[PDB]
Amino acid sequence: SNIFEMLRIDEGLRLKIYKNTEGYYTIGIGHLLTKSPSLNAAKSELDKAITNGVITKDEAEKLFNQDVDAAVRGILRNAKLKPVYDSLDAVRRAALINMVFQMGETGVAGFTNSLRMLQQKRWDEAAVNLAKSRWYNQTPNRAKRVITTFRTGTWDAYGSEANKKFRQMFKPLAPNTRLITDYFCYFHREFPYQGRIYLSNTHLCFNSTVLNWMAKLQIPLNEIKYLDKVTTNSSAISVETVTNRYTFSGFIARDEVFQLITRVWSKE
Repeated sequence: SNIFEMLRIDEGLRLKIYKNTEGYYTIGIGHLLTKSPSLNAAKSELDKAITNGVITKDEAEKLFNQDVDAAVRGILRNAKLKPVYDSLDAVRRAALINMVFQMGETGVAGFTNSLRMLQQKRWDEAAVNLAKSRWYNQTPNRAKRVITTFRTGTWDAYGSEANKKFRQMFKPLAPNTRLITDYFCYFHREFPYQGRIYLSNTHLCFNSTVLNWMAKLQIPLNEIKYLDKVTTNSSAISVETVTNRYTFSGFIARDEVFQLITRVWSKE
């Protein structure tokens, strides 16, 4: 979850010129065209920005990539925002970029106490403070989502309901942990425990669905040394850590699970 995915969710792709949460005409993934009331300005500035008429996904996320970078440049050249932005982890940096993208560097720079609270890691206090704003009142659901990001340090407010359950099932994992996919399999302990293996950008996790036999396993991907397709069992992958060897079988599509795990694992 780059800042890009986070912003397409909050802005929505729109190949034709619409209106934002105000009468200000807008295009693409949140590109403010003008604050004038009537569409003269509108596609004056569109062709000035791009091709005529309205826009294709090529150019929509071409304005978008310009504007993300312009939000980040505004932060780094602003004496209030940079030290906050420097102090923050990658996740809450995306939340700050999100705010600056929506409001401009000047609007965000106005939050002098909240920015200070963020800088000293006082997340809860920053959150109640940010929720007293006109910004919260004008777009409460987007605000609730970025504030939750500031509050938690995670991407959960932008995740699927399956990501939410995954996160509740194995806590707390890493701040930037996102669920990728999950598969039925058996974990081989003193017997084969039916359950589910969860692949995330940071962790390989397993939960037992054998009634009366609960068992969980969390394996950070950066503790995995070897990742082998078991020679004598076509449905089975074995995972070797710093400290242990774990075998899972019963995969519907084993070689597909194995390539994906290998790819996600190479990253981390």
